[PDB]
Amino acid sequence: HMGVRIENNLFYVESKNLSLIIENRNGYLLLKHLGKTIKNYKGSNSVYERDHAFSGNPTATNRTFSLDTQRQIFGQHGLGDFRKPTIQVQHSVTEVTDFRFVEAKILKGQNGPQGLPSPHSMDDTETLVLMLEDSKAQLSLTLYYTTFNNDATIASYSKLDNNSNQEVVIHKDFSFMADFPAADYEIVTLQGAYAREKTVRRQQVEQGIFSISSNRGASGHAQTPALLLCEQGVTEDAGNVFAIQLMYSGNFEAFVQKNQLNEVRVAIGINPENFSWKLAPEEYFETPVALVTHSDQGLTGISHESQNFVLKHIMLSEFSKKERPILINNWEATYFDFQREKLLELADEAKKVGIELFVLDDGWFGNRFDDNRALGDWVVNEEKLGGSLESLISAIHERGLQFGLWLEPEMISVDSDLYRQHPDWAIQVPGYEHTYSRNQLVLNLANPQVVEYLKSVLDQLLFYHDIDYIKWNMNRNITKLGNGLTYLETQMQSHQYMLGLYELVSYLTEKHSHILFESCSGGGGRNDLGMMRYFPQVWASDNTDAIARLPIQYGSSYLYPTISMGAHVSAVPNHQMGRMTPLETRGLVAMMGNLGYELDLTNLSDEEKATIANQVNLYKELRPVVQLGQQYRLINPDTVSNEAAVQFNYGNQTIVTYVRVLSVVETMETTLKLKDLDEEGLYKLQENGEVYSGAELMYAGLTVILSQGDFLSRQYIFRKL
Amino acid sequence: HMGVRIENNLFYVESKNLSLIIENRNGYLLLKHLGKTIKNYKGSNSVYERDHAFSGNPTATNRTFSLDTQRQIFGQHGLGDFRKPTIQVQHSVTEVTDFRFVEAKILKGQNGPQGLPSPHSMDDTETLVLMLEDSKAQLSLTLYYTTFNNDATIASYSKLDNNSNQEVVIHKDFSFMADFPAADYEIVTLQGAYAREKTVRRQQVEQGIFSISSNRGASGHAQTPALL
Amino acid sequence: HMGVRIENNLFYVESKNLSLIIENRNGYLLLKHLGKTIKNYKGSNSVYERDHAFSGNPTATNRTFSLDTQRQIFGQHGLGDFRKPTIQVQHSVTEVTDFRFVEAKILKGQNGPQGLPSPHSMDDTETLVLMLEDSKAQLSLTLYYTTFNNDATIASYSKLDNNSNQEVVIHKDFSFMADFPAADYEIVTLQGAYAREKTVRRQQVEQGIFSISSNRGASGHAQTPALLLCEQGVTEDAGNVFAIQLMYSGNFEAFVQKNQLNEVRVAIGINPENFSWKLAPEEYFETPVALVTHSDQGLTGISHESQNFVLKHIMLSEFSKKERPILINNWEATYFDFQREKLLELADEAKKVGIELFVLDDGWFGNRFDDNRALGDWVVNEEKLGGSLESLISAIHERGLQFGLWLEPEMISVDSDLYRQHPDWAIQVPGYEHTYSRNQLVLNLANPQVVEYLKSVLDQLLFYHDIDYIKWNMNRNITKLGNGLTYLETQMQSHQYMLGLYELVSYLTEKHSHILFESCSGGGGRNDLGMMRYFPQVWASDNTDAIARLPIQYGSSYLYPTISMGAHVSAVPNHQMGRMTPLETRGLVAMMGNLGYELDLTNLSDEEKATIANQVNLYKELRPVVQLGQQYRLINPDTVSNEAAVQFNYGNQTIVTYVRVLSVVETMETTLKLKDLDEEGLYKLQENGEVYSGAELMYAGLTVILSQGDFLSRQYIFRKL
Ligand SMILES: OC[C@H]1O[C@H](O[C@@H]2[C@@H](O)[C@@H](O)O[C@H](CO)[C@@H]2O)[C@H](O)[C@@H](O)[C@H]1O
Ligand SMILES: OC[C@H]1O[C@H](O[C@@H]2[C@@H](O)[C@@H](O)O[C@H](CO)[C@@H]2O)[C@H](O)[C@@H](O)[C@H]1O
Ligand SMILES: OC[C@H]1O[C@H](O[C@@H]2[C@@H](O)[C@@H](O)O[C@H](CO)[C@@H]2O)[C@H](O)[C@@H](O)[C@H]1O
Ligand SMILES: OC[C@H]1O[C@H](O[C@@H]2[C@@H](O)[C@H](O)O[C@H](CO)[C@@H]2O)[C@H](O)[C@@H](O)[C@H]1O
Ligand SMILES: OC[C@H]1O[C@H](O[C@@H]2[C@@H](O)[C@H](O)O[C@H](CO)[C@@H]2O)[C@H](O)[C@@H](O)[C@H]1O
Repeated sequence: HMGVRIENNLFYVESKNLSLIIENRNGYLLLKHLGKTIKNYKGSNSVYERDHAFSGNPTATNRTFSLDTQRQIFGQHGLGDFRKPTIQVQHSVTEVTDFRFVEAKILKGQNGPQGLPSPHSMDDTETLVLMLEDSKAQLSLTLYYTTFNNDATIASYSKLDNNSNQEVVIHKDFSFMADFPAADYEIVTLQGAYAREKTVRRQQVEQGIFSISSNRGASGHAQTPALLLCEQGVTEDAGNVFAIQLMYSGNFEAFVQKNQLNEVRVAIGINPENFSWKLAPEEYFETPVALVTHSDQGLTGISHESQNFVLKHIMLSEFSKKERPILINNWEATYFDFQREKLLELADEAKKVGIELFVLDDGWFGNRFDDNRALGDWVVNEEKLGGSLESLISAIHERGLQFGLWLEPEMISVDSDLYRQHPDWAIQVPGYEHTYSRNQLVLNLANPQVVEYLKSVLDQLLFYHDIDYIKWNMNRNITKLGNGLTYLETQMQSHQYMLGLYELVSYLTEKHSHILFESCSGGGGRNDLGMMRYFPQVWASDNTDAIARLPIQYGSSYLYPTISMGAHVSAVPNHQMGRMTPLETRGLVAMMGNLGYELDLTNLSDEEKATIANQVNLYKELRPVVQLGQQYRLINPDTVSNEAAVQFNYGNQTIVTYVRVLSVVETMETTLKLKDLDEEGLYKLQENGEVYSGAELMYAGLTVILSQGDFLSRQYIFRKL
Repeated sequence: HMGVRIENNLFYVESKNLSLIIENRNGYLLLKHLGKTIKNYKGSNSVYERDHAFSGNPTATNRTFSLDTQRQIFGQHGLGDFRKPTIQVQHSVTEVTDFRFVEAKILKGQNGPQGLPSPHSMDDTETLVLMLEDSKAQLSLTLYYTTFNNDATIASYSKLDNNSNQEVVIHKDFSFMADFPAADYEIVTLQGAYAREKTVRRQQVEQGIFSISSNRGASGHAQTPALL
Repeated sequence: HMGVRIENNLFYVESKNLSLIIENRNGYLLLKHLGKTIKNYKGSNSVYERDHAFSGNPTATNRTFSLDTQRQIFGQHGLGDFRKPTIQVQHSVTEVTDFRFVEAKILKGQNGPQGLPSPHSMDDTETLVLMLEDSKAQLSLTLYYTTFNNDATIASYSKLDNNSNQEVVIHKDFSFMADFPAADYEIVTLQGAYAREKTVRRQQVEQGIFSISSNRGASGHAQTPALLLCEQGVTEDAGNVFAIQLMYSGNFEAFVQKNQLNEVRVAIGINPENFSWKLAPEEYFETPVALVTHSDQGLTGISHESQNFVLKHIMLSEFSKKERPILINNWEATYFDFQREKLLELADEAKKVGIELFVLDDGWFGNRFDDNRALGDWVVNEEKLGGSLESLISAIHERGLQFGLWLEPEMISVDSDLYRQHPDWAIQVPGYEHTYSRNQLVLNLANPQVVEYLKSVLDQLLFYHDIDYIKWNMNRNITKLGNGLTYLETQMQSHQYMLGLYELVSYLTEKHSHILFESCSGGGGRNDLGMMRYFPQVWASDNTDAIARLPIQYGSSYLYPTISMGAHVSAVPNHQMGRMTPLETRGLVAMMGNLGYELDLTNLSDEEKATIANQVNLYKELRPVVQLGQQYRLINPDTVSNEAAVQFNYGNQTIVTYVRVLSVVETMETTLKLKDLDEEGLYKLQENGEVYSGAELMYAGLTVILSQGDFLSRQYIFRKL
């Protein structure tokens, strides 16, 4: 049985194959167990209470009880625990609180923080409600833990109520924390950089504090809101992993602290940097949702658990199991230099090769002839489009293609009518020059007038035009915070910006629910689970190099389903890397993702056109396997590997893609073994017609043969008989 | 020769076998070299200035100058550098400052922060005084770097003056910072515990942030104020 | 289905969950697969045949077939393969052979090399017989591979027949070889030293050749005839392991070679060093049996597979499931300084504490008052024993104890009547002084007169005396080889020594099958599967320190069952380490093995006596769990670990022993999780009466609490309800 149970002083939060067991000890909440299901928990792994030097106590006479040494589910500073705190509220002359458990409730079905992205499809869930109070400060903190009956994930968030007669200020308020017992641990995170997104990083947990964080106002290219605490020696196939993740797209921190006793604290939430939150009497603050996910089946186990939870409970139901259109995007194809003739000719070529959707990228609005002006001016450039957008769309529709359109609503150019009319709408500090980034500024979405304006302009665009798809961009990070009437309002504006964004995108995605919205932030600059609540695919990276895409796709699909992961076949030499790669390899690499095209089809040879038509035909066949199937990493593209290989299973279809980076000589061929087949199953390999048992493919494997050369690839396609 | 030298837009802080060479670039202070003595420094290891995506700029038209990518000796938040800041002062409705170099002085002999433990036997020392101002906020930040003639050590501290007509609040103010060029590095620290003090720890520098800290009101058994 | 199958040009050798699939390619035998079961093998992992530079060919015109690049099951030198060979026979002017497959047969039921220890209980086995011939040299090589229906092990050996009209000389003849595909591999071996036996070593496979070997004439303290080739990243719980082992107790080699293409060869057999073997026309040579064992369940998987195979098919049926007596041995207790009074008084004390068997150690024979004389003179010293051995034995029997006796049959002292009568019986070289070791010499057991003499003297000792147990010692290694009438006979004498030993011990153990024979060689100097065919327990180490015993027991039980592993509680300060350890810890450590006692019980306090009586009572209870149960390593004692923990399961009994080496301070308690329990099972912990689900014990685990101090231990005893 799954759900929530209250049994004497234990609370059991029971998801599928994952339990959190909390003990109420005289108002203090102790983490007894987080991990595989245990019923009738007795306490075999309880903390041994002893006098630990310099670890102090809530009472004078009992030296062996200390919040410095108890395992907890939230952290305070000032009561004897010196580990990093996760709740810290200023009230009167102090930022000491002492929240004590008073009452527990259980909810059933949907719930979550208002104004923030949270799980859906929650009918078969229960939520533990732990009501804590600080009687002196007259504050309440309420913790929520939600079970899921179909996934090894628990969701968490909290609400802080000010029940006092004075203003209070939240300084720290994370979404999840767990104290894990001293043991050897490794951590996996996804970091990297622009054009190197979601680089998989693994390291040993060491004494001290390790953290990843964004202070950019977006989660960022260089860190993902995820931290995987792993059993020493974890592999793809074996060992315990706990993934903590955050459904938030602004400033966040994830940290792991190893203290003086070798104990380990992990937490994730809103970054303390650039954050404070004023609460007037009777006001409350709810944190974004955190997730804790578990597998005992290594890193592939955690990928599957995380992907499944995302597909079922985050990504929009309307799209989570819907094959996504193969698109053409004109950006790398033309940049800003296009007009109607060029567009329809590209559309003609796209239709001939069987592409499904035509996306008009940057440059269609205002006087956007380059990237130095016009953001904020969402007026159609009818001169450039050679008539109305309506007439363009009709043209695209009549050629048999869906129509998509680029927006960047959060941004404003100094050189724009919007800025001329409302210069105060930009994020800025009185008496300081702007800081520029791609020669543009960020709109203050903490300003309700800004949100109202964007809802209006965009609702107008979407209702008056037959648009099938939106690409929602965001091309710089936030500087010069000073739009508040007070310092505290400025400290709130980064989170209020996010609330404004979510109000905006939840409104539009809900009001226009037939439209496929793809998120973007110079590629993967905001590829997190907050955005994926509303945008069921993401432009994974501006780097469209087939080879540079290998580690990027590795990371981008590590916790997120492949279906989310936009990938385009682009021109050579590649625009980012300056590299020639075979068209075959560009195709096979993009086909490990959500396939599209981004090159000038009108300038290709007849042969290159035929190749792309063949690629499109192939992917129409593989699309369900890739987008709806189960992903298995076989060879990981990292810093030292010269190879990449990824398998997908879906019913009677099994495919495997193999890529080799550098040509090798006098080196024995790799043996590549498949996973998760029926030993007794019979698998017919398309290329040679041979039938192999699943046992053979899994335990003997394929001798991988290639010619001489860099960046070569091949694909194996099997049908189970 | 050891001591402090000011030469066009370079400042040389020269201790025995250790130099800090700082460049004034239009009010921004750049760390050019920290390490073994170099005279007549030309800039072989200067940062190559290019357009780095999402690294923003103090002017609209120059995309290749960014405090996100320049090596510095103190860190601010809000001007395009997103690395962890080491000075952050709230004033009026903001905690954005933009301290710009205005003037350099050189002291000889003893000096240090009042009320805090500082080096003694300083007769053969010189101190570089880098006076920075935020004209809008009406704040001064003054950086001090002191040479020693008999040791490969440089000492540092700073003073922040409120020259405005309103209260201001310091939120962050570290004593030393250096941006080192991308390379492979390890770190050594002394941590441990009560009855296990100053345990020597060594690890690889990894992407992200590693820290040791005390919030105990004392430096503590489990971490020493040192990082190698 | 298991057994052997011949299907066109494939041969399938099918044990439980392990298959060897060999292809006959025009007389050459190719290793197609060794690993998990595959039926209907097609060849997905076949070698890709290409022209590899400097890899030559059996025909002029086909450059892509080369024995330098094909994966094989035996290795020759001179036909284009430059990997280390495993068969090399001199004939006429050459040591080039070219053995070609001619015919295959299948046997059922028992078979093995004559004169060498081989598996028993073989009714449900089949043996593939691969008959190879070199027509020019007129030699036959016949390879045997045997399946087992109840274990993931295949056994192998070969026979070489000289069918020519001239003498031939074998230079190399290993017992097993496999070419494994290029991949990342680690190897585990057991090495160490005297008083540090079976130290577990793990390392990466590197280009070049790694080997362990003995040239000592015994397998030796410092290397065990075992090599585990492991999947990169193997753990206790997960990953593929292939263990190759040799049932031989003389000179051996195991090697792993990584060649120029990254391919990996492994082999084990008689060491080429100190070996040559002359065959006259019509003579044949059979190699010792090698074993290849597989698990995909990590290192605990391989331990279980290896232990099970040993228990079922090597260790004597009469003893493999028989609880072994708790003994007292007087060696550390008295050394050579004893007589009848002392012996019976020790026997009295042993009986009071419930000990079962009394073993009389060195010094009872000839004029053996120290270790400088009398080896070879197996005459009872009736003066020292205060009457006949018969009268001593009766005395011991009447006190309720079984009687055991020390022998060292393979050795002779210069100062002995045996040496005075037959100086030529010693291993020696004409015209060279002896090399001495513990001031004794080795008997030439290659001399049939020596074997006849020992059979006679010992048969006499055993038939005329009511002995329940023998401790068979061997206290030096072999030097000064030169007893041959020719150089070639000398080159044969080390292997003939072993044949002589096995003839001797198979005879006596068979003719006196009620007697428990424990093997010994200054502790673990010859603790291998050759000896374990006849001697169902072994003195694991002269090091009886509780703490030094930790890594020793780790290694000694790594591939061999716990029941084999002699372990004695001894006096403090310990005689080897100069160390004080708690009597409790000495007890608990020895109780992880086959328990006995080796200290002067007559000199203990009343309290120390009561403690030992308590230990004996406890072990009488734990003995089936330890000796007959399943072993699970929980914390391994290695160079860096400060801890050791080992679990045993047997029906409704689960025990766990924990030892900490150095005292620690301000360090959080270890969390120790149990393995292989029923999640839903209820487990009652004896010490506190608490009942824990198996899920709790396995997934939460025990907080391990100890006082301050070095070398402390504790045991947890559970009963499943
Ligand atoms: O749910 C826990 C809190 O409930 C009460 O306040 C809530 C408030 O948080 C918000 O949900 O608005 C509703 C509307 O009725 C309630 O006022 C308590 O005041 C808090 O102390 C806390 O228990
Ligand atoms: O030294 C740099 C600063 O100097 C001036 O102020 C100092 C003040 O810091 C303190 O040292 O007290 C002395 C006493 O005269 C001076 O007032 C400037 O006001 C600062 O702006 C700054 O330049
Ligand atoms: O079993 C393979 C060999 O069989 C023949 O010789 C055997 C010999 O090895 C030994 O087993 O003694 C028996 C007794 O009859 C046989 O002679 C062949 O001579 C060998 O060539 C080889 O086939
Ligand atoms: O402007 C259209 C373009 O926007 C985003 O990419 C850009 C990139 O082309 C430019 O070189 O740099 C900025 C940041 O400096 C952005 O990363 C989209 O990601 C891209 O797909 C395209 O739509
Ligand atoms: O002599 C009896 C003794 O023989 C073996 O051990 C000895 C050891 O006591 C002595 O110190 O060294 C030699 C080698 O130099 C042997 O290792 C047995 O192993 C021991 O149990 C005892 O029976």
